[PDB]
Amino acid sequence: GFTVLSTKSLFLGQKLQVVQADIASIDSDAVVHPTNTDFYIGGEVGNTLEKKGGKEFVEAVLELRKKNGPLEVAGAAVSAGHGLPAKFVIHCNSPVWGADKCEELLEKTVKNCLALADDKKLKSIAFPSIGSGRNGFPKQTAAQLILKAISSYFVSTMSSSIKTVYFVLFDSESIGIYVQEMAKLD
Repeated sequence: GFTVLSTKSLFLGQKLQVVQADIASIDSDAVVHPTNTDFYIGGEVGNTLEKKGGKEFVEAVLELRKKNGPLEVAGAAVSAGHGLPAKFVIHCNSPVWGADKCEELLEKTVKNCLALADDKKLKSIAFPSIGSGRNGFPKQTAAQLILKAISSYFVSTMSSSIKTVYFVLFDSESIGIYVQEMAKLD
C-alpha cells in the first residue's frame, strides 16, 4: 500500500499521482530507474531498488546491460522487476544538467520510458525525479520537463495503455515541487 497525495487527471484520462514513499515499494507495473550508460545501480533510486529487489533485481539489470549494450543518453531499456513490487524496471539514462540539449533530452528520456511501458502494455509507471540525482537537474526543472514530456507523450499517443503515472518522491520538498508542477498540467 501507499497513499496518493495528489492526483492530476489529464484530459485523456491518465492519472498522475504524487506518492511520498520508497519508489521500490510501489507496485506500479513499471518503475523507472535513472541510471547511466552502463546501467550503474546506485544513487537514491538505484540503491532503493537494489535494497528491495536484491540479487534477482541486479542479475536482471546485468543481463539487460549485456543484451542492450550501453544505454544511449535519454535511452531507456526494461528488465523484469524480479524481487520488486514493480513488474518491470525501466532503466533510463538521463542527460546531465548543463548538457547542450539536457532539457530536450530529459523529455526524450521520459518519453522513452513511457514508450517502453506502453510497448509492454503497462497500466502504470512510477517515476522518481529523473535527472535530479547526480545528473544535477534542479528538482523543479526536472519536474517541469518530466511533466511536460508526460503531457506531450499522452497527447501524441492514442494507443497508450498507461493509466497511472506515479511520481514517487522520498522528500517533502520534491513532493511540493511535483504537486505544484503537476497541477500546472491538463
